Amino acid sequence: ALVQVENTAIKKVTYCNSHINNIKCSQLTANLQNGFYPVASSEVGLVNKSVVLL
Amino acid sequence: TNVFAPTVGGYIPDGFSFNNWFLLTNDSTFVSGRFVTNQPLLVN
Amino acid sequence: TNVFAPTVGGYIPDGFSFNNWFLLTNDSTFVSGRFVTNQPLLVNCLWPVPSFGVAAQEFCFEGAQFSQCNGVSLNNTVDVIRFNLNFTADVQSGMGATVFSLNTTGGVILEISCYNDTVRESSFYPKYCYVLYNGTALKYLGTLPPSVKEIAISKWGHFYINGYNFFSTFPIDCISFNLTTSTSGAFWTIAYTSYTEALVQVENTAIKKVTYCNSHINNIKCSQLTANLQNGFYPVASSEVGLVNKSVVLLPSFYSHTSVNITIDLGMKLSGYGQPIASALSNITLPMQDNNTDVYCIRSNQFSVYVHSTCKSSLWDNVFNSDCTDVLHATAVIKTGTCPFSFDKLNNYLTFNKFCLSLHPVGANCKFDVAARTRTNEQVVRSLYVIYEEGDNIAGVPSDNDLSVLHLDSCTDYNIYGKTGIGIIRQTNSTLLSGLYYTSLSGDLLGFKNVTDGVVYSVTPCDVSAQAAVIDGTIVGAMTSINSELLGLTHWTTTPNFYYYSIYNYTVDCEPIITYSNIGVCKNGALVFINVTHSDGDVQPISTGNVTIPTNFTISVQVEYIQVYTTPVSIDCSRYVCNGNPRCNKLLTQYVSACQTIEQALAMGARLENMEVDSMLFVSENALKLASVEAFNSTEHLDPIYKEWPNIGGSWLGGLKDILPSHNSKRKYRSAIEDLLFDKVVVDEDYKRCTGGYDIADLVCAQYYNGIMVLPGVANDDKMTMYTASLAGGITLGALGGGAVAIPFAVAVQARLNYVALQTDVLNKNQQILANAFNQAIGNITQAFGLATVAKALAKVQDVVNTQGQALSHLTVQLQNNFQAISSSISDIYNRLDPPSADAQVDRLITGRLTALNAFVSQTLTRQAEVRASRQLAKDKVNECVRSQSQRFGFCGNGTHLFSLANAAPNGMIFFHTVLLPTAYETVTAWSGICASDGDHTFGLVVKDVQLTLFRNLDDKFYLTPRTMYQPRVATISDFVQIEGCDVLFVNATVIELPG
Ligand SMILES: *[C@@H]1O[C@H](CO)[C@@H](O[C@@H]2O[C@H](CO)[C@@H](O[C@@H]3O[C@H](CO[C@H]4O[C@H](CO)[C@@H](O)[C@H](O)[C@@H]4O)[C@@H](O)[C@H](O[C@H]4O[C@H](CO)[C@@H](O)[C@H](O)[C@@H]4O)[C@@H]3O)[C@H](O)[C@H]2NC(C)=O)[C@H](O)[C@H]1NC(C)=O
Ligand SMILES: *[C@@H]1O[C@H](CO)[C@@H](O[C@@H]2O[C@H](CO)[C@@H](O[C@@H]3O[C@H](CO)[C@@H](O)[C@H](O[C@H]4O[C@H](CO)[C@@H](O)[C@H](O)[C@@H]4O)[C@@H]3O)[C@H](O)[C@H]2NC(C)=O)[C@H](O)[C@H]1NC(C)=O
Ligand SMILES: *[C@@H]1O[C@H](CO)[C@@H](O[C@@H]2O[C@H](CO)[C@@H](O[C@@H]3O[C@H](CO)[C@@H](O)[C@H](O[C@H]4O[C@H](CO)[C@@H](O)[C@H](O)[C@@H]4O)[C@@H]3O)[C@H](O)[C@H]2NC(C)=O)[C@H](O)[C@H]1NC(C)=O
Ligand SMILES: *[C@@H]1O[C@H](CO)[C@@H](O[C@@H]2O[C@H](CO)[C@@H](O[C@@H]3O[C@H](CO)[C@@H](O)[C@H](O)[C@@H]3O)[C@H](O)[C@H]2NC(C)=O)[C@H](O)[C@H]1NC(C)=O
Ligand SMILES: *[C@@H]1O[C@H](CO)[C@@H](O[C@@H]2O[C@H](CO)[C@@H](O[C@@H]3O[C@H](CO)[C@@H](O)[C@H](O)[C@@H]3O)[C@H](O)[C@H]2NC(C)=O)[C@H](O)[C@H]1NC(C)=O
Ligand SMILES: *[C@@H]1O[C@H](CO)[C@@H](O[C@@H]2O[C@H](CO)[C@@H](O)[C@H](O)[C@H]2NC(C)=O)[C@H](O)[C@H]1NC(C)=O
Ligand SMILES: *[C@@H]1O[C@H](CO)[C@@H](O[C@@H]2O[C@H](CO)[C@@H](O)[C@H](O)[C@H]2NC(C)=O)[C@H](O)[C@H]1NC(C)=O
Ligand SMILES: *[C@@H]1O[C@H](CO)[C@@H](O[C@@H]2O[C@H](CO)[C@@H](O)[C@H](O)[C@H]2NC(C)=O)[C@H](O)[C@H]1NC(C)=O
Ligand SMILES: *[C@@H]1O[C@H](CO)[C@@H](O[C@@H]2O[C@H](CO)[C@@H](O)[C@H](O)[C@H]2NC(C)=O)[C@H](O)[C@H]1NC(C)=O
Ligand SMILES: *[C@@H]1O[C@H](CO)[C@@H](O[C@@H]2O[C@H](CO)[C@@H](O)[C@H](O)[C@H]2NC(C)=O)[C@H](O)[C@H]1NC(C)=O
Ligand SMILES: *[C@@H]1O[C@H](CO)[C@@H](O[C@@H]2O[C@H](CO)[C@@H](O)[C@H](O)[C@H]2NC(C)=O)[C@H](O)[C@H]1NC(C)=O
Ligand SMILES: *[C@@H]1O[C@H](CO)[C@@H](O[C@@H]2O[C@H](CO)[C@@H](O)[C@H](O)[C@H]2NC(C)=O)[C@H](O)[C@H]1NC(C)=O
Ligand SMILES: *[C@@H]1O[C@H](CO)[C@@H](O[C@@H]2O[C@H](CO)[C@@H](O)[C@H](O)[C@H]2NC(C)=O)[C@H](O)[C@H]1NC(C)=O
Ligand SMILES: *[C@@H]1O[C@H](CO)[C@@H](O[C@@H]2O[C@H](CO)[C@@H](O)[C@H](O)[C@H]2NC(C)=O)[C@H](O)[C@H]1NC(C)=O
Ligand SMILES: CCCCCC/C=C\CCCCCCCC(=O)O
Ligand SMILES: CCCCCC/C=C\CCCCCCCC(=O)O
Ligand SMILES: CCCCCC/C=C\CCCCCCCC(=O)O
Ligand SMILES: *[C@@H]1O[C@H](CO)[C@@H](O)[C@H](O)[C@H]1NC(C)=O
Ligand SMILES: *[C@@H]1O[C@H](CO)[C@@H](O)[C@H](O)[C@H]1NC(C)=O
Ligand SMILES: *[C@@H]1O[C@H](CO)[C@@H](O)[C@H](O)[C@H]1NC(C)=O
Ligand SMILES: *[C@@H]1O[C@H](CO)[C@@H](O)[C@H](O)[C@H]1NC(C)=O
Ligand SMILES: *[C@@H]1O[C@H](CO)[C@@H](O)[C@H](O)[C@H]1NC(C)=O
Ligand SMILES: *[C@@H]1O[C@H](CO)[C@@H](O)[C@H](O)[C@H]1NC(C)=O
Repeated sequence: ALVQVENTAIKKVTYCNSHINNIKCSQLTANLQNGFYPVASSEVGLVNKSVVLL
Repeated sequence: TNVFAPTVGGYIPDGFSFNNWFLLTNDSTFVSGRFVTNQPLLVN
Repeated sequence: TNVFAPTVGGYIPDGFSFNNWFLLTNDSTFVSGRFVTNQPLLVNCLWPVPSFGVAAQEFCFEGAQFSQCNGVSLNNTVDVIRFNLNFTADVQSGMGATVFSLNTTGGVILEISCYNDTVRESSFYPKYCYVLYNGTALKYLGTLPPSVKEIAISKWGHFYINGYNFFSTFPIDCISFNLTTSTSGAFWTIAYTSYTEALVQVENTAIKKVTYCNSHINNIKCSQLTANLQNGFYPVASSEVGLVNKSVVLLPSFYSHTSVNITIDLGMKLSGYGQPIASALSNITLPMQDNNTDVYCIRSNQFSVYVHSTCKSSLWDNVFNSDCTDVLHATAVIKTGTCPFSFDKLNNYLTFNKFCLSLHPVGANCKFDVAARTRTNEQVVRSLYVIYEEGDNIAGVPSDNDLSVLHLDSCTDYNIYGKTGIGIIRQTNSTLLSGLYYTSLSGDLLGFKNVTDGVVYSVTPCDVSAQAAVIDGTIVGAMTSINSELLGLTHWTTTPNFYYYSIYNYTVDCEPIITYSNIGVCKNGALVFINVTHSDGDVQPISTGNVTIPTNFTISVQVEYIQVYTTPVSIDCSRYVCNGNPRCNKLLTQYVSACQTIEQALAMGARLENMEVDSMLFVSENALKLASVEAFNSTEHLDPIYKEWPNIGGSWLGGLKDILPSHNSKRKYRSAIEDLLFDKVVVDEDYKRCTGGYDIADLVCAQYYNGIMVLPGVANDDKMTMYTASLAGGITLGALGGGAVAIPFAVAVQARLNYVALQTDVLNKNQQILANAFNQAIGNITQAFGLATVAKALAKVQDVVNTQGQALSHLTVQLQNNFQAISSSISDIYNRLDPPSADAQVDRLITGRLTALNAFVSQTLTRQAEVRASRQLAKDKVNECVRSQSQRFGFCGNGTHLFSLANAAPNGMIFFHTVLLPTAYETVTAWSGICASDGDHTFGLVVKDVQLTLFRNLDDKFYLTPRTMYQPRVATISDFVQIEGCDVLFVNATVIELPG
């Protein structure tokens, strides 16, 4: 999560649980200015294995 | 108030005050700023 | 003279010549330059020895016993003894062949004896010099060269002859000598000296000036690598911290202490050459734990470590049954080895979660080195392995006893929760609800919390950075953040941003010498406020009511410097990366692409700037014929219709003689200001001399040897000089298509004045005032070059030259980087390793040098782009201020531009802009128009030229004047435009009283 701290005290906790929240956590801010942001198309997991040898 | 109701997935509502909640550390304590951290904040 | 009298503290006077004094080195000798070095130049006592005199003494270094000292004699220990005499073959010794008798540690006596015949090794008796131990030749030193001028002997056994350490003996306790000479002029000196830090200037391997860093101003001089400091601000430290208490803060714990004693039994033998050899059969005993004495783990909360050593002797049979004698006596020590901590620092409040000492290598994180230290050497005999885990449960303490001691409101060395430093610890009122301690972004401790009551303490540095103001080589003030005295200053004043200490009497109207922003420092140290510049204001295009027009004009000259070109460099990438080594070239054949990219970038940059510069410069033959002081001082080229004028220069020549080229110049077409700027701010570009080998190569030849070629630039300077001369001479060229017909400079100035404003006073003209103002301004500028604009121009040229030099200096010095290799020399690597092992070493050097070249190329390209923009600005300035008069307001300097001249400067040019400065205003009643009435027909008249102001004279006649200069003229009907309506601000008039 992205946590804001003032005088060693938590003020705001943004969880990186959605795509927009992922962008917010990547930009280190919970208020995003209008614009274009680089992201990943998707996430890869649980794939098969291929082995090719001589 | 110190009592909050966890949303779906166990996330603290944005209206909380964190009066008795701190950041866990093994070193020095951040005084001010914004940090992306892995903290025990998923309230089951 | 060779005799000097030491000042207070033992410092050599500034008037010395250092005829027989050299810099001591273990390597190569600096040929020229300034260096901050720790050298034995603190003269405690100087014994002068006259001609035919005898100097006989036995000196112990821990015994400042002295015989004769011309001057005060110090009471400190002596480190080096120097004999400054011509040690030729005509110097007699009272001990016979022996010149020096050395008593070393342990009572061993060594002699330095010269003989007239060669002595074989381990035997007994042009001069051949030897080191004798017991009457036998131990070391051959060589024949005495004819040019020995100083012999320096250090207490650690090193001998320096003419500055170079040629041999080292054992550490010496006492030195007996007995010398006499007759050809040593009048006096030769024996100096007892101690090491000190100083800035030394060296020219041709000879000392010229020694500045000791013994005062605050001398500290600044040593920091700036110069003994002449320019006026300005320099960063310094507020004070120095020493002899402070210690504070330790740790988490609460039980107090149980364990003493760990390591017993080391060393075995020693005598080798065949008499050297004490420590046996590997030495034994290590740890405290007993679980029936074992080979592994010991700390099981308490606090511990201390101690070592006990015993010594035994053997007879080459490993049977230790005797007691170590004086030669074979050794003491056991423990050295760091590969561990991240030292054994002697374990009792320095180091914290662990687990700490075990073992005699077996398995499972160990690191190992210590157990060594035996003799009177001469130190030999490793065993290994003690350490298994440790980082944490805070177990702490090493100096001794058995609360460990929490805190000193407040004073400088102290603190160890708080594992963080160590020097600082002042204070108690604050703040309440931070989280954490134990706090650090800054750089990792420095800022505050910590007491775990008993929750009080937060802050930590600040003991000393802070300050700014010292230096004017005329003395400290007159200091800006600081602490209200404490510093740098010898006592009086102080308070500023909203800092404290200012000064030599001025603080419980001011003065001209500030050094200024920044709104802060100024005067010569007497007073602090003054610098406000923004004030001016009367800009003339407004108003033609209604009472308006002011500038009338009385003087001449102001403003100087501006603009850079036009850089100093281009060609680099041979292969020669820079590989110093001609064929194997390195074969390796670099795999990186050839990087070298190609570097060369292509540099060559393209140079070609583009040459193309840019080529299209900018031009000359005219007829203009160059008139461009000289001699031509302006004669009437040979004047048109016969100017017979009244004595010459071209006229009254302006007094100012033009410093700008135009003259025959009294070092180079062709060179003027006085150009010579001053090329000599007061700034060599040989012949490459044929570098390969001659007739002397030691200089910096430029060495850089060439490294593959760094500075391209020719004298031609560009000559082209710029001829360009500026032709521009200056074209002002007075009457016609273009024929010969060199000239007009007086006054006529050209009058044409420029008419361009500024149409001159209506043909008879009463005063150009003498303008010429005198111009002459005085040029004289002041010339004096200043050998006036803020002149200072700014000088600073700009100096900065350009310094940056250009440093860019190449950094690249050249990058060749001594090892880049994590055994050596920075490729030939050295290939002379010590097999090619398979040497290629890996050479690869690192190749990569590092390629990275350095890439950085240099990037910086060069950025500089070139900046200079390209500057060159565009300079071209605009030449076109719109020198070759014409620009209509742009304020472009050619502050004021009404009249004309500009140009001269060549290092890497660019300087412009003299001549402007009109008003000294008075005329007030007139201006009208925006005339409402003319002719009975029933009423119509308005407006001024056709919007840049003219219409007013009325005393005789009720309408006049027009420009607003740049007050040049009134009678208005005519052709100067007006007729319109239907009238404005309220118009002046009423009849048809009879209209102009024209
Ligand atoms: C661009 O170029 C213009 C000139 O073309 C500069 O303008 C001049 O700037 C100077 C400096 O500010 C001005 O000079 C000052 O004028 C003040 C007014 O003078 C009164 O007294 C004189 C007496 O002879 C009268 O003639 C005048 O009418 C006024 O009644 C002076 O008070 C100033 O005195 C300075 O020296 C004294 C003695 O040390 C100090 O006590 C003062 O504090 C002060 O430092 C000063 O002489 C000048 O008037 C301006 N001229 C014009 C035409 O505007 C611009 O400043 C320059 N711009 C830049 C950015 O450089
Ligand atoms: C201060 O330092 C201590 C160590 O000195 C550190 O404690 C560490 O905590 C992490 C968790 O935050 C532990 O990591 C785990 O490792 C075990 C292996 O023994 C794994 O099984 C765990 O993984 C699973 O569990 C997670 C929780 O359910 C899942 O999210 C995860 O996907 C896996 O399913 C886990 O990664 C680690 O072992 C200790 N280290 C120790 C005990 O030495 C502590 O976090 C530090 N405190 C800080 C940084 O605030
Ligand atoms: C050439 O290299 C040699 C070494 O091969 C080098 O000799 C070194 O000289 C320095 C002094 O210049 C010696 O350093 C000393 O170390 C001893 C420990 O044995 C210290 O006790 C000394 O410190 C005290 O003494 C100083 C003088 O009174 C004080 O100023 C100081 O504050 C201390 O009180 C001292 O630091 C060093 O041991 C030798 N090295 C040896 C003998 O191996 C020599 O300097 C080099 N020559 C150059 C660089 O011109
Ligand atoms: C490049 O062009 C410049 C400018 O046109 C040339 O300058 C000219 O140089 C010559 C040779 O020095 C000068 O002629 C000689 O001058 C001396 C003066 O003492 C005199 O003794 C000779 O009778 C002769 O006139 C010439 O005046 C000069 N021209 C100008 C306009 O200043 C320059 O030579 C050219 N360079 C080359 C390599 O061609
Ligand atoms: C730098 O510029 C200043 C500008 O003032 C020059 O000072 C001026 O110099 C001239 C020529 O020497 C002085 O003229 C003389 O004035 C006296 C007094 O009226 C008179 O008796 C002489 O017959 C002569 O006319 C002028 O007064 C003087 N001005 C001031 C204010 O001092 C100075 O010379 C320039 N410096 C250089 C190196 O050119
Ligand atoms: C230093 O050497 C000189 C000679 O250069 C020594 O003076 C000699 O002393 C011996 C012994 O008394 C005499 O027999 C000689 O006649 C002396 N020679 C001269 C020329 O005077 C002197 O003693 C030595 N000084 C010492 C060792 O301190
Ligand atoms: C060389 O120095 C040694 C060590 O200082 C001198 O030997 C000392 O001589 C004095 C004479 O009174 C004795 O008291 C010391 O006990 C001796 N020290 C040792 C370790 O034996 C020796 O005399 C010197 N040699 C000379 C000056 O020629
Ligand atoms: C060593 O000899 C040199 C000459 O070889 C002496 O230096 C010369 O001193 C005389 C007398 O003052 C000067 O006239 C010469 O110009 C000097 N020559 C130079 C500086 O090269 C030097 O004084 C002698 N040194 C000692 C200690 O006697
Ligand atoms: C270190 O300890 C070993 C083992 O006790 C010692 O070696 C023994 O020395 C004694 C006395 O000379 C001999 O009788 C034994 O035969 C030796 N044993 C072995 C295995 O060689 C050794 O002397 C000690 N080293 C010291 C004290 O420096
Ligand atoms: C942390 O605070 C405690 C509590 O104030 C300090 O302990 C006090 O020490 C003073 C001076 O010796 C005693 O007079 C008090 O009685 C103590 N109070 C207690 C024990 O409750 C302690 O010194 C502080 N720690 C540091 C490192 O300053
Ligand atoms: C412009 O200034 C002039 C003076 O330079 C002013 O004329 C004077 O005005 C005063 C005030 O009314 C009279 O007492 C004087 O007799 C006038 N002098 C002359 C010679 O006429 C004039 O009023 C100003 N003009 C404006 C438009 O403000
Ligand atoms: C311009 O030429 C004149 C005339 O030759 C120079 O004035 C002469 O200067 C010399 C010294 O160089 C004096 O001895 C003469 O008496 C001067 N003659 C006069 C004043 O008639 C003048 O210096 C030259 N100006 C320059 C070169 O700027
Ligand atoms: C411009 O300068 C001229 C020349 O100095 C000034 O005219 C002189 O001013 C002085 C000082 O008041 C008088 O004594 C003279 O009688 C004036 N001479 C003439 C011919 O008028 C003039 O005042 C200045 N201009 C302004 C607007 O102040
Ligand atoms: C020029 O003359 C005209 C015409 O008389 C003036 O305009 C008059 O202004 C007064 C006030 O000053 C008004 O009461 C009248 O009604 C205006 N008359 C008209 C016909 O509009 C004007 O003021 C005069 N201008 C100057 C500068 O004196
Ligand atoms: C798959 C790649 C597609 C590329 C499409 C490019 C479209 C948008 C990129 C905009 C980036 C320009 C910088 C401005 C970013 C901003 O406004 O915050
Ligand atoms: C405790 C900090 C106080 C800061 C006060 C700043 C005053 C002077 C700094 C001047 C530095 C500007 C650069 C120019 C230096 C120079 O002229 O040599
Ligand atoms: C399980 C019962 C409580 C645990 C007791 C631990 C003992 C000492 C506490 C040490 C930590 C002190 C932290 C300071 C807290 C603060 O003042 O903000
Ligand atoms: C892996 O391959 C199998 C068939 O061999 C397929 O059924 C399965 O979906 C694959 N898994 C993936 C793509 O994650
Ligand atoms: C050295 O001098 C001695 C004494 O005069 C002499 O006997 C000897 O032959 C000399 N040696 C040489 C090589 O000249
Ligand atoms: C030194 O030489 C002398 C003279 O031969 C001899 O008696 C003495 O034993 C020697 N000393 C040493 C330590 O060899
Ligand atoms: C250390 O503290 C003692 C008192 O415990 C004090 O007398 C002494 O001056 C201090 N030393 C310093 C500040 O250097
Ligand atoms: C360890 O050595 C110390 C001295 O350093 C001594 O006082 C102590 O008694 C020793 N402990 C033992 C031998 O257990
Ligand atoms: C500074 O001036 C005061 C009076 O303002 C005077 O008493 C004092 O002695 C002076 N201090 C010096 C000159 O150091």
